[PDB]
Amino acid sequence: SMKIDVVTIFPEYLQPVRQSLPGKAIDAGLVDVAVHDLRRWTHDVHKSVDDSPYGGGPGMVMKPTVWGDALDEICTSETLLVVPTPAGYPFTQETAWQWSTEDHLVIACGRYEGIDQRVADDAATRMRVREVSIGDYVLNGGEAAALVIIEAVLRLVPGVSLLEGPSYTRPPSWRGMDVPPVLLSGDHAKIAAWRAEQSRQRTIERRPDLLGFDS
Amino acid sequence: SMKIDVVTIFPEYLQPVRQSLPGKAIDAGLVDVAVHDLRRWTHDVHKSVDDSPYGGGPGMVMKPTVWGDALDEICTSETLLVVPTPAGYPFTQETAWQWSTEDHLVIACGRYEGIDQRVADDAATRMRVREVSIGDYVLNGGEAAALVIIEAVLRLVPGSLLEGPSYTRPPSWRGMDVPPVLLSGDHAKIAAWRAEQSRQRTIERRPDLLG
Ligand SMILES: NC(=O)c1ccno1
Ligand SMILES: NC(=O)c1ccno1
Repeated sequence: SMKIDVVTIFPEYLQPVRQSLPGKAIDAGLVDVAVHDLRRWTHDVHKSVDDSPYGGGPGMVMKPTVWGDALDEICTSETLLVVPTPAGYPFTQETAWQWSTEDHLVIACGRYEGIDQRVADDAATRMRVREVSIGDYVLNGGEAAALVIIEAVLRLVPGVSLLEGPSYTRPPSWRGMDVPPVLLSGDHAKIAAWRAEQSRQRTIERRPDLLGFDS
Repeated sequence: SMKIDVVTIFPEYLQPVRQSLPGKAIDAGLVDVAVHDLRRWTHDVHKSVDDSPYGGGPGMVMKPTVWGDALDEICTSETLLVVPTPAGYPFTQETAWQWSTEDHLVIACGRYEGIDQRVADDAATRMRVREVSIGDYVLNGGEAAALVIIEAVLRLVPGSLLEGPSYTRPPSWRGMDVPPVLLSGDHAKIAAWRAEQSRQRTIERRPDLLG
């Protein structure tokens, strides 16, 4: 079993849904996903979680005090604390495999301007902390990135390179477009060869970096 | 006045939520987002959406006849058809900016093994088609990637180096002080300090961005 806690000011957005990969995982008892409203650890009447940045700049920064209290209650020294951010280390397939063996993930969802950096630094003194980016784009907060991380990790939990080329299924002809004959041929070796070629051809066109080329 | 149609076999999972950025934009009438259940266009009582891959192998491939019908109904000549897939061109900030000014986005969510390639190939003869990956990892399907694309695009709708650490009150917290420069009132010095913090963080976390 794995435990995933998600902490956010948008709990409804993160609520697990039965008809999904994580929903199935939960229903199969392979993971328990709990979502927590950050505002649960506020004290003021207006339940404030952010404040203007020191030193100036646009937007707001999430308060360290509120987060400090939330992670105190939720994390232990065994927790892997995940903090999605466009400024993070890259989250990759290797990361997903690694996190798929973790007992307890806690995902701190905050606006992209940041949680006050002292939260992560403080946490780092008692648990492992991973600030990570799921890609080279900006989201308003870590919520959608949390959903992506959960999806990528859970499909790897026991009991649940190059680009893959095109795939086909029935019928063999459709709207005047035919399935590549080799795929119909039953010749496993020629098919493996064809798919390896297609894969390399797609990779060089769409992701030349993966093959050690420019752009 | 952007229209986004999403097609998926998991419509609940993708149902917009009021308490979220997309929900706020929807509530503010800056975008219309429609979620369509792909099974509306299935032909059999079993409501079949995929089938075994030609040439063999594990997994399933989504049926072209079903997707062909769905896209025929939903897409127009002005549509930009988005297909999230780990085999796609990279989706980046530049992409999100481009797509932010589109009139009609249709996002086709499929399992990662793929939609029969003829669907995209056929659609591309009467509309613009973009197969894109949101990152170097595999998801079971394009659903979560659709959410990310929608978040990245919508926050840009009128309506480098990494960013360094940020701080707010209180000035001292659990033994840690906000960098005094930030309180100095020397705004040119602050900008230079932030640049150096950005450089150091980029070196440490994303060396690839420096070349
Ligand atoms: N690129 C990202 O992972 C991200 C997280 C929050 N906002 O953007
Ligand atoms: N990396 C991706 O965008 C993706 C889409 C579906 N599965 O993975």
